[PDB]
Amino acid sequence: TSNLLVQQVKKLYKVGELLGLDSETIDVLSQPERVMQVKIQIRSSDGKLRTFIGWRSQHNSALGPYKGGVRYGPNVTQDEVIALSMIMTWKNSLLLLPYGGGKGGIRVDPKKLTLKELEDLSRKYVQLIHKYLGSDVDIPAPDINTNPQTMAWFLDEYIKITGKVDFAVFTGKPSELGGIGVRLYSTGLGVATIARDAANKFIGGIEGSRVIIQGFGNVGFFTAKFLSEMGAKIIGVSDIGGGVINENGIDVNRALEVVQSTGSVVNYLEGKKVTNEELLISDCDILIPAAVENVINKFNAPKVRAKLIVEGANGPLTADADEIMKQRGVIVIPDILANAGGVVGSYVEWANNRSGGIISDEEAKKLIVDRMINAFNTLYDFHKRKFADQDLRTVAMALAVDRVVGAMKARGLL
Amino acid sequence: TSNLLVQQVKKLYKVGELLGLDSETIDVLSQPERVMQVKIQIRSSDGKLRTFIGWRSQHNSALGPYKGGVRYGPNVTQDEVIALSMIMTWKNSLLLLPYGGGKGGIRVDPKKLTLKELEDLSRKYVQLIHKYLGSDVDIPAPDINTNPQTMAWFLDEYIKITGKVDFAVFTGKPSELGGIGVRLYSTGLGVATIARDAANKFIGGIEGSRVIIQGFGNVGFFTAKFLSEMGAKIIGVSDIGGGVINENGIDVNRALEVVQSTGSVVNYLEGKKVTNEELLISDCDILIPAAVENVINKFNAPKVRAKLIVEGANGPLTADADEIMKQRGVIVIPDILANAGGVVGSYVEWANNRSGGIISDEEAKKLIVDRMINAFNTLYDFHKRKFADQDLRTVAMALAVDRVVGAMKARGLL
Amino acid sequence: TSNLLVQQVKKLYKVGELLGLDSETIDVLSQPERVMQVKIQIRSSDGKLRTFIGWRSQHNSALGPYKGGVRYGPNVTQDEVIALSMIMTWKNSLLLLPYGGGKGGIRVDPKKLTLKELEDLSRKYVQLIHKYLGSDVDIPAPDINTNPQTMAWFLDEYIKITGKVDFAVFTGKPSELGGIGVRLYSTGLGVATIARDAANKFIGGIEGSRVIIQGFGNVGFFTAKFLSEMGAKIIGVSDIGGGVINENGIDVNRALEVVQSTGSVVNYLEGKKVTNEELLISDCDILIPAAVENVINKFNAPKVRAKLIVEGANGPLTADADEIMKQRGVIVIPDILANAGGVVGSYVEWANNRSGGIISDEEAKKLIVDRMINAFNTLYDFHKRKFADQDLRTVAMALAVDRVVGAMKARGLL
Amino acid sequence: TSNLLVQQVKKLYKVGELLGLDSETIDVLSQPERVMQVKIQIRSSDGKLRTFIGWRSQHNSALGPYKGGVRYGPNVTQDEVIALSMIMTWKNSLLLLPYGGGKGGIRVDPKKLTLKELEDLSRKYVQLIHKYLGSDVDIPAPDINTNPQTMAWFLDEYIKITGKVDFAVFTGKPSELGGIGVRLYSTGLGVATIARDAANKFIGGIEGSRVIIQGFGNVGFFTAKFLSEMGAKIIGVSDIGGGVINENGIDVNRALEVVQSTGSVVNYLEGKKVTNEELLISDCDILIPAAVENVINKFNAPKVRAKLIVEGANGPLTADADEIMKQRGVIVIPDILANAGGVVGSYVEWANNRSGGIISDEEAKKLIVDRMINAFNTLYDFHKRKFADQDLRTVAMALAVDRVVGAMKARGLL
Ligand SMILES: NC(=O)c1ccc[n+]([C@@H]2O[C@H](COP(=O)([O-])OP(=O)(O)OC[C@H]3O[C@@H](n4cnc5c(N)ncnc54)[C@H](O)[C@@H]3O)[C@@H](O)[C@H]2O)c1
Ligand SMILES: NC(=O)c1ccc[n+]([C@@H]2O[C@H](COP(=O)([O-])OP(=O)(O)OC[C@H]3O[C@@H](n4cnc5c(N)ncnc54)[C@H](O)[C@@H]3O)[C@@H](O)[C@H]2O)c1
Ligand SMILES: NC(=O)c1ccc[n+]([C@@H]2O[C@H](COP(=O)([O-])OP(=O)(O)OC[C@H]3O[C@@H](n4cnc5c(N)ncnc54)[C@H](O)[C@@H]3O)[C@@H](O)[C@H]2O)c1
Ligand SMILES: NC(=O)c1ccc[n+]([C@@H]2O[C@H](COP(=O)([O-])OP(=O)(O)OC[C@H]3O[C@@H](n4cnc5c(N)ncnc54)[C@H](O)[C@@H]3O)[C@@H](O)[C@H]2O)c1
Ligand SMILES: O=C(O)CCC(=O)C(=O)O
Ligand SMILES: O=C(O)CCC(=O)C(=O)O
Ligand SMILES: O=C(O)CCC(=O)C(=O)O
Ligand SMILES: O=C(O)CCC(=O)C(=O)O
Repeated sequence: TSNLLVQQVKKLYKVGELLGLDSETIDVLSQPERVMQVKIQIRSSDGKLRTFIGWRSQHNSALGPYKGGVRYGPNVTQDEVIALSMIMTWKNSLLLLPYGGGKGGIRVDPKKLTLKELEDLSRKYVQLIHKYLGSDVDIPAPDINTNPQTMAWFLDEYIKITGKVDFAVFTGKPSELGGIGVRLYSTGLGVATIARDAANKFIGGIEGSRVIIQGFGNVGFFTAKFLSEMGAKIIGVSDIGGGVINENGIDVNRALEVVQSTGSVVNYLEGKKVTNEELLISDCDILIPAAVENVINKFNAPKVRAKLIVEGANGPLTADADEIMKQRGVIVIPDILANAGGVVGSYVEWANNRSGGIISDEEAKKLIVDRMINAFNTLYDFHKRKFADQDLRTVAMALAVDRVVGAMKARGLL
Repeated sequence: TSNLLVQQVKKLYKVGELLGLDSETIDVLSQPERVMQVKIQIRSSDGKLRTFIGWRSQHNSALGPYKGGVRYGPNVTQDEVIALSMIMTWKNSLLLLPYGGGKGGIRVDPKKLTLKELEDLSRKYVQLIHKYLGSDVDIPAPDINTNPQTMAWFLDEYIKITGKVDFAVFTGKPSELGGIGVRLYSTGLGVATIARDAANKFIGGIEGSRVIIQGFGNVGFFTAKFLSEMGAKIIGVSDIGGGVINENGIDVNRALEVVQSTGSVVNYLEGKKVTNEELLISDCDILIPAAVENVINKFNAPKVRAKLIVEGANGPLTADADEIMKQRGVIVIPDILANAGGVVGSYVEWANNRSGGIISDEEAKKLIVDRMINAFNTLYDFHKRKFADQDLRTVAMALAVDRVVGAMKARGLL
Repeated sequence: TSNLLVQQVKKLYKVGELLGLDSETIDVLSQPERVMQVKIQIRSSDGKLRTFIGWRSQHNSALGPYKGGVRYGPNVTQDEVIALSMIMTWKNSLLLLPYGGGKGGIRVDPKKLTLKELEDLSRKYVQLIHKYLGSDVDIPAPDINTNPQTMAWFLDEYIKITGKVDFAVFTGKPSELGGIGVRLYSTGLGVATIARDAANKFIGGIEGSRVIIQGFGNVGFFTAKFLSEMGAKIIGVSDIGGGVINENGIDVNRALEVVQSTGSVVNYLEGKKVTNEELLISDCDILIPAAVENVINKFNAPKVRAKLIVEGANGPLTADADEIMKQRGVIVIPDILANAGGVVGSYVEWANNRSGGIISDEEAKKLIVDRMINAFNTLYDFHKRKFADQDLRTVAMALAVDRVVGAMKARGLL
Repeated sequence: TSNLLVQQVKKLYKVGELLGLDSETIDVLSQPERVMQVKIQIRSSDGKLRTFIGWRSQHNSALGPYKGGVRYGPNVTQDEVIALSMIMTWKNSLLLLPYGGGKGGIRVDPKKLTLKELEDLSRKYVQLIHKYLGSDVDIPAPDINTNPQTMAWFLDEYIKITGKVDFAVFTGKPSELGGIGVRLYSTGLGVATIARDAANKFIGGIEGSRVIIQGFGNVGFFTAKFLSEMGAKIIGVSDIGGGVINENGIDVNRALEVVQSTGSVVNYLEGKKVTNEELLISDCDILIPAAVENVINKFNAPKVRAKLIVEGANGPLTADADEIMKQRGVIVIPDILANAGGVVGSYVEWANNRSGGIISDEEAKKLIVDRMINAFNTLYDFHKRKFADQDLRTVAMALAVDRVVGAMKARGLL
């Protein structure tokens, strides 16, 4: 139902071969433990009854309860949600979080629903799967087209159903409902932090580096903002409405005001308007896919001009694109490290909730950044000492998949 | 992963149109409420690890908890299980049972596993979905390649997990584990009873009728036994191994002894060995598909030679076949009526379990036969007055769908 | 700590060998699945704190939830409670009830506690084991020195803890708290029914038959009353205070008056006062142990003068006694049949609770009496064809054990 | 069935009398609240069915949920398991942990089972008691012949049954499954820390002190390793295969190599081979029982040559031995203090799980070591002022019991 699953299975096959895993073990890791599909009907403002389908994929729980966000979008499919859940397994393993991989999606265009409709949609999604949710079973969060407001609805419905004011069942919550202020921008803070560290290690430094970012929402906006503060030059931004290239630099806050008033960054007046396709293959130092998956494939990988790719989106490169970047000498900082700001921020939110709320937002910001940087340093050091002939995704996946396999063996599952 | 779902959805649109239901209502009905996919891995003693995928489709619960069996089979798919779960919703509604429709399947060749491997499989299937099973949630049962032994494993695992000796969570159980003796043969008793009644109504009676049955398992054997006892001549039986025709009559018990000692009824000595395709188009009075779906289609339907077809299997004739039978004046008694002796018997088992186990076996036999004759008579009489331009299948589905819709309306769901 | 467990295990290995069971299979059956020991402390009316030990033995659950009574007594031990739970398994199997074998007891002299102290004891007993009780887990009942009042306390504590008004968690309840009138006297009705039927089969009938009953409580009294009404002559009754013999017959209702006003039937004026030992070896036609276990043994079995022993008590004869009675031509009707009116009455009470209370007292009486006579008649006819070289106890045990083994095999447990 | 329970109850009445407790109060403390016995049957690799008995003793829960390990061994009995659970109560009280005393064991020779057989055993053990386990009910852990691998199986079974990924239900877990690195060696670190501190207080310090350790497993090895690093001379080690003495010192890492390659430290080439009996009475400065209970008794206590005994094992000295060591001027550091590094490490693991995993390995090490030294220093200073006429064990028990009694009084239980 989606090519992302084909890509994510192929990336797993490649690391499994490198680890010397048996074919059958790879098969177990390639398939999710449990997937739920659910029907949601809502009565719209116009009086019309509409039916939507959603999923929750629970890929792997060797290392703890399932963890991952929920996306709303008109092209969401079962296999997309499954694939996204597999990326969560690896990310959570890499960052040594006590979490397996989970993900959800509803096949809907949220831009065409009222707030009341979206609320009703959100509540019913939780209602239909809740026997397989819990703060120690499967903890959702935001993703494309969901946000702290979605999480407040999710939480309120869970409280309604279970009677338990369990803050820890959802992350990305508003800070007045048990969330943490840092989680709002923790993905982009992590992508910026990692991009800067990566640029210092690999391309001569971040200062004056020309950066193109695809997508301008929760990840893309904050990534732009923080990279701008760090002295990079943001020369390209885009969203679903298209992109803008300006070699003089984009005013990031102004661009957000353009989205707020017009609905797309493409309406930014000073710059060359471009297709998303053109934006990805335009000249830059660093390219940061921050929107959707499979945006760089066997067709455009040969035309990417960036020296350094940092993955803010989940699964923006196909398995072919991986091989092409390796052959071309383009350094790719993988999603499972680069974007882990999100889930590491959720971890702190979740642990704070379990602890009864005693972590400050300033401690939380430090905890997130430190884990991210420490993870990068571990990855770099394993790369240099054990897998110097492999790309960084391969090394990160080797660490991630090795840990999952060990835990499943200990538990008698393999 | 199957056309059986395409067929069921298409039938529902036609029936909804006939009932004057709007597109939006039909959309709700055509989508399952919840479907779970689960991964099962097993290590043989040979040492090899194998992975199997299974499903539980919970189609509709307007009228009660989900109810339906679980098939094992190497060609089982997600769409096949969803489709069979829709057939269960309608047959359950048609027979005025307090149940909605569900079904499960695992994609495995059970003939290639050891008994211990099958047990491990069956236990793990139940474990992986159990939070959405229960005696007032979803009550499984047998189907193809599963049986009382399978239900003993299901039950024992469920006891392990829940701590509760809730006999009612599964039907088709062994008598010594909360089952009822009549359930073993209730489907085939129902098929024979219905075939006799229809034969009396339409082709001059059951005595001396030449009957051909495809499949010789739980449905097919007992159908054959009861029709033998009722005066009919069984001239053809079959199974996955092929069939056997003898115009002088098959000895039904000897034939089972052939299955038992050789693995297939095709080894019966006294008759012509034939393929299944050939059995289905051989001369007879009554033809009873009792194996698998979609065995009679636009290609062999013109060649079938029977006066009366009684559907023991779920979904044995395609819509093209129904059309051709109508034109040819071949009577078809639909599965949702004819084979409902299984799920009615399961109702009696489940009710007996809930009431603490009091209902005697004889009264059980009576309750099943009465309900099924009454349903046929009701449907027969109804058809004279409304939907006279439609086949029996269409009328039966119309009543089944109408009842479901009425319950959803009452519950504020539509 | 009780010779009763040695008798039970020893009797079990003999039956296993006759059934041709592996030694390893018998090892499984000879050990309970779960046994709980609990501590109960009570602040007495004097002001003294006292500690009591109690147990719950859950022996086998192959055929259903554990079922059996709780006894209070100063000589109660862990192994007595285990042994009595094994007897429950075999009797529940024999009578084809959907129940396994359980038993409880507390090591206490209840005659030296106040009512409020006995309440506190009873409540604490249920509290400390409740996570392994339930109407589909383990359903307790009365036994020695417990009664419907005890059951009412047990129930009220279970409702307090769980918040569910689940009447089916205890049987022997008062009829205003979900009990049934017939359960008060169903044990004695069963014993009397069975004694008359055996008397008709083997000694020319009940009318004028001289009966001696040991024990005059729930089992003893009702046995006496019903045998009197059936036309037997009750020539001897006893309780823990001693016995009374009157060859002209005892007035049973008057004897109960004597017990209520003096505390022992030994104070019955018109008769010869005897020790319990003397009672058991006194001349009579029918002897009915209806007090405690192991009362007839290698020392007094040679001196018993009855034609027919009917076991009201659990385990009144030792294995040596069985051998002597066989050699002497004394017919013994084993406890697992003769006394099953209690647990069969419990079954009706439990099913009635589960059903919502449908079944009337008169239907209930009939169901119990019929199951008993049917069971005796089945056992009798069976015994002519199979195990004709063994006594009635042995053939009953053979059937009982065989059914359990079959259910365990079905469940993969053996 | 173990002399250990007699020692414990006897030691308890002495402490009670010193505390001025009523005999009736001591009766309550001397009896466990709940004890479960379970049956476990396993189909072995040969094809033979074997049955094993196991127990869970939940002794006291006044101060919190029950806490303590599970031991596998062919001499394990119900009363040994009860006695060890009492030791847990007193040590958890002494260390001011929010836990009561529990213990488990299974009567089995684990050295004669395959890994798969041990897995099956472990899983079934947890399954049969799970309704009285939970992270706030009863938290098990390792002991003799159990280890983090055992804990992983226990956990995976608990997740299977409950569907909750509750890491805090077991401690001693692998660090990838919610364990902590320091827990592997926290018992030995505690013993070594305490031995050094006592050596400094009482014998002029640890450097060059001659140490003899009985047992070379989780406690024994790490004790040896850490004392070596602290500058002690390890002159004697043993295991169930016998012992080795070398007055020049044993190479501790080499000895573990010998164990791994030969199965016993007795195969250590450079040293005099001795019986365990001989080891215990060999000349040394510090003697550390770190294997089993009751190894020093009235027969060998007169012949022990150490200045200082530090109890790594539970219950290694009998009451007679305590009296002799007191008369001889041999200082004994009791198990409830010396060995509490295990359960204090378990506490940190459990709190860390509840907190969401905040606490680092280095903070964890510090917390354990500090609580131990603080506890020893508190006990030392206390002992100068109160109970100065009693040994260290007696004063520790006095505090431990007094805290429990106070908590029970507060709860109305006493
Ligand atoms: N939110 C999180 O914490 C988080 C964490 C890790 C990774 N991610 C990944 O980051 C990516 C973006 O998530 P988000 O939270 O920023 O979502 P968002 O809904 O806040 O923003 C999505 C942005 O992408 C744009 N976009 C959508 N479809 C596009 C298309 N086809 N081409 C170009 N741009 C398009 C939108 O217009 C918008 O700017 C996704 O892959 C998501 O899985 C998100
Ligand atoms: N078991 C019930 O109570 C019940 C109730 C209603 C409907 N049904 C339906 O009846 C049919 C038979 O089920 P069953 O319970 O008797 O199954 P079963 O496993 O007991 O028997 C199946 C029989 O069909 C044969 N068969 C299998 N694949 C075949 C193929 N490709 N071609 C020909 N024969 C084949 C087998 O060899 C065997 O003889 C199925 O459609 C099932 O869903 C069963
Ligand atoms: N109550 C039931 O439903 C039921 C059912 C089946 C079997 N049983 C068995 O029947 C027997 C009696 O049970 P009950 O319910 O009548 O008990 P009960 O407490 O109602 O009466 C016990 C009677 O036995 C007497 N007794 C006690 N100890 C004695 C001794 N050592 N010697 C002589 N007499 C003694 C008492 O004085 C009293 O008369 C027990 O073995 C019990 O397990 C009871
Ligand atoms: N593991 C813990 O966290 C912990 C904590 C506190 C106390 N303890 C106690 O420490 C002792 C040892 O536990 P462990 O975890 O090290 O066990 P283990 O299974 O890791 O090692 C046991 C060691 O003792 C040896 N041994 C066994 N029986 C023996 C015998 N009869 N004579 C001599 N040596 C024998 C074995 O060969 C092995 O070297 C036990 O008393 C245990 O209850 C353990
Ligand atoms: O914060 C989370 O747990 C979910 C974020 C996410 O889904 C992601 O990392 O892509
Ligand atoms: O008896 C049942 O519940 C299952 C019956 C069924 O699945 C069927 O009718 O095909
Ligand atoms: O009625 C019951 O369940 C208990 C009866 C009993 O314990 C017994 O038969 O001895
Ligand atoms: O760490 C635990 O909980 C168990 C330790 C233990 O059993 C012991 O102290 O002997």
